[PDB]
Amino acid sequence: AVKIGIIGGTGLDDPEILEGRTEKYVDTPFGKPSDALILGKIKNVDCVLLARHGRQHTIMPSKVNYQANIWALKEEGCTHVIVTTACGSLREEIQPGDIVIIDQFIDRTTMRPQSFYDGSHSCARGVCHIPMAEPFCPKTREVLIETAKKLGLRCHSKGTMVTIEGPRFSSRAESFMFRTWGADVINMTTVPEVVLAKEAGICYASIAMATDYDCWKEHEEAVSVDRVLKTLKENANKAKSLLLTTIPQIGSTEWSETLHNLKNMAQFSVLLP
Amino acid sequence: AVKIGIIGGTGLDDPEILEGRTEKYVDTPFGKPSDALILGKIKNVDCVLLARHGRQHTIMPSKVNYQANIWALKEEGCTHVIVTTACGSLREEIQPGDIVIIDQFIDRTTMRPQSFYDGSHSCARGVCHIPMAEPFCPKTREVLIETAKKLGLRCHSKGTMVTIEGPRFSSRAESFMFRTWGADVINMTTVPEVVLAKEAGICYASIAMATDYDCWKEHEEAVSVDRVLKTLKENANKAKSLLLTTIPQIGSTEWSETLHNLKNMAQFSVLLP
Amino acid sequence: AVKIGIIGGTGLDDPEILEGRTEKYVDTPFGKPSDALILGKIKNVDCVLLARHGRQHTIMPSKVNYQANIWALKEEGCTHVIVTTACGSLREEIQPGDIVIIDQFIDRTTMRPQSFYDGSHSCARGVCHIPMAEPFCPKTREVLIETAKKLGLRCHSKGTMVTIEGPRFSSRAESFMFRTWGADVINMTTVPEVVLAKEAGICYASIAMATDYDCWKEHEEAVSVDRVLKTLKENANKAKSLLLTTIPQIGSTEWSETLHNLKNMAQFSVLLP
Ligand SMILES: CSC[C@H]1O[C@@H](n2ccc3c(N)ncnc32)[C@H](O)[C@@H]1O
Ligand SMILES: CSC[C@H]1O[C@@H](n2ccc3c(N)ncnc32)[C@H](O)[C@@H]1O
Ligand SMILES: CSC[C@H]1O[C@@H](n2ccc3c(N)ncnc32)[C@H](O)[C@@H]1O
Ligand SMILES: [Cl-]
Repeated sequence: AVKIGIIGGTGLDDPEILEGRTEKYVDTPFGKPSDALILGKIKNVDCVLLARHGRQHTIMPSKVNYQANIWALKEEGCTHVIVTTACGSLREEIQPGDIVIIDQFIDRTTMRPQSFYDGSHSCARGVCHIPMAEPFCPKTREVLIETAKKLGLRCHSKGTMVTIEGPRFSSRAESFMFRTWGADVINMTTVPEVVLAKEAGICYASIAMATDYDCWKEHEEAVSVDRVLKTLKENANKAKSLLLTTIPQIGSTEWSETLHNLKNMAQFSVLLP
Repeated sequence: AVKIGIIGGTGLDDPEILEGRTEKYVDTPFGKPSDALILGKIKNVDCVLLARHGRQHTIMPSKVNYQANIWALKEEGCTHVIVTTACGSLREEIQPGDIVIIDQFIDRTTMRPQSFYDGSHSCARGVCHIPMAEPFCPKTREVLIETAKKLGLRCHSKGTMVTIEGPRFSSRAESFMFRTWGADVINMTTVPEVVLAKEAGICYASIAMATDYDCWKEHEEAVSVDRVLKTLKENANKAKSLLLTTIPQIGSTEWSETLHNLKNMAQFSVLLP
Repeated sequence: AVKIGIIGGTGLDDPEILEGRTEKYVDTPFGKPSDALILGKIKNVDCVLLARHGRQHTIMPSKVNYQANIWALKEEGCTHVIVTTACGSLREEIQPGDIVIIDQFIDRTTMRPQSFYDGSHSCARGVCHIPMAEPFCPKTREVLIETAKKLGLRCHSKGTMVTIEGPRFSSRAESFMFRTWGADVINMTTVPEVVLAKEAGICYASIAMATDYDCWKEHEEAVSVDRVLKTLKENANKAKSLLLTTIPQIGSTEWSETLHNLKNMAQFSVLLP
């Protein structure tokens, strides 16, 4: 039995992807999620959709309640979380409209709670030091990659996401610097979403859609909100088709040992008194 | 009609630069500015002076109210902001006493609000993602550079400022590392002052005065407060003369299209519900 | 007259190192220390032991009260602080179980007060900009190094510690990146402990014990809590013997000029109104 949480990003949070939709507002020990949970199905697979920024895109990336979002999806019974994120490209070969099935991150965030085990909640007791060597679910990523190929979509099979605090975009000196560090794409939302999913023992994967080349091409036009939203309007259908085609394959794969190993990794990461 | 905000940094916030001075305490939706606004003139040009650290230098760089400072200058009608900042040199060729007309930054701050659009104020509604490819006003920088030359002052026509959280100085390992990232000078105040100015549609430029070589020369003597203040006492007159000579030239240049483009960039960076 | 504060880290905070032990709970202007102070002696040398994480290891590295810990040790009369810390190795030659007498740090923390001079306490008035070129006491480090040699222990005579916010471990992209920056070992606790010790005019040194290779060897097994605690159980005796043998040598060295110079550096780092 699998149940797929879907966290929709900028321009990529369309509830019409699910059949048999029911709105459910929930609460958590960390406050309210970004919006109502949307319960529904893709073919025979139970899904839960959540708009990262609220359905009106009213919440700034620093202030998104990552804890409540992941807690809510876990509590509703999600075994997997697949998300979409709009991002800047830091590599010539990653063109606007390309999908990147990211496998690493570099944290540049500063103001964000990254753990459920913050001492303030009986629900999560102790100190948790979650391993981050392999932040994204390899098996889910493999299915996404194979499915993107079956769909004929321009897709990158790996990539390192640098997550900045925002809400400002990067300076050119920062953009250049992130490239030297080995970052391939840039956003404001992967961290700590990925970290909290791991603490929850959830199989997490991310569909990153490149929308611009940030500003590391001095000669070329720099990123702006209008440029990002334009690219997403033109390419959103690709992420939608990828999710729609991927999720039924996830539903027919065997997951008990993968989920058992995540559960164990999460459990043994906790130091108790 | 131009009006020039001046934000004076460490050792470089002397109200006697303005003629016809009047003190004005103001409030903002983000709290009180660092000190009273000082209204005055340089030749025929209306100016507003503000001590970044208060006139007694009592406020630590992490706790400076960057939001209130920029909001106050905008509300008083400033079209431009030119600031002074004391900084460490990360490059042999940038000697103590040199001026650097910086054109880029790298953020190393952690605890600082960087946007007016924080959800908590009716004055600034929505989510703002300001572009930072070109953080400093090119036209103002050009006039500063040309004016420094006319004055015979040692001046660098570009430079990348790394802004650290402080209030501690950097370790030697950090100083070395910032050099590899492409930083040329180091301070505790450029970010988020520059970011907020951009959100306000203000033409912002910075006169950085090198006061020391930080600590990347192991063999040489490391930075300290006394070393910084000594260099500033010896060289403050240079920043004063540069401001006094620059501002009248700004006053006689045409600015409507430059200011229109900043206004547009700021306006279109805001996502509304 | 010397008095040695000992801050015990993960797996390395055993009160049985001291003779003639007395528990003393104290308060400070920054709140309660992590646990009771343990007053005692090593040979004729007065010591004060403090468990960084509390004696039950219940406090996460982000939430440790570094200010109260250092203030408490200073107030009890400590001239020196020697600490233990568990860390990941970022260098092939630094093997699990090796000691590293670190001499530099790179800060990657985000949420942490790093100064006593935060404006909120009459006890520490003004703005303090402490120099960090030489964060660790050279004379104490020399004695630690010589003593490790006399004990036949695998020991590294220098090293750069990167301190991450945690409580998560690093991603592989982060681990790789820290190596390119020149970090040799990785933990969650050196900063701001070292910074506050310097502001207090205390001779501070750190015994870092490598417990794992973080995750920069993709082919090899990644760090986890169980792996860390296992290595510490096997090697804790080494840190204990090093402290026991080092402290009496510290007690018979002359320290007045070293301590005078730290006192002066701390005092002159403060800007008053
Ligand atoms: C609405 S544009 C900004 C949003 O899109 C993402 N985004 C897109 C491009 C981009 C970039 N070049 N740098 C940082 N974030 C970016 C961020 O995660 C943020 O929530
Ligand atoms: C009073 S010395 C510290 C002040 O001077 C600036 N400054 C000067 C030199 C320097 C350095 N080497 N590193 C960081 N900040 C520095 C900072 O912005 C801070 O407000
Ligand atoms: C209980 S394992 C985590 C604790 O050990 C330290 N530690 C050990 C190994 C390690 C690593 N590879 N990265 C970061 N911190 C680490 C940290 O300072 C933290 O308090
Ligand atoms: Cl960083």
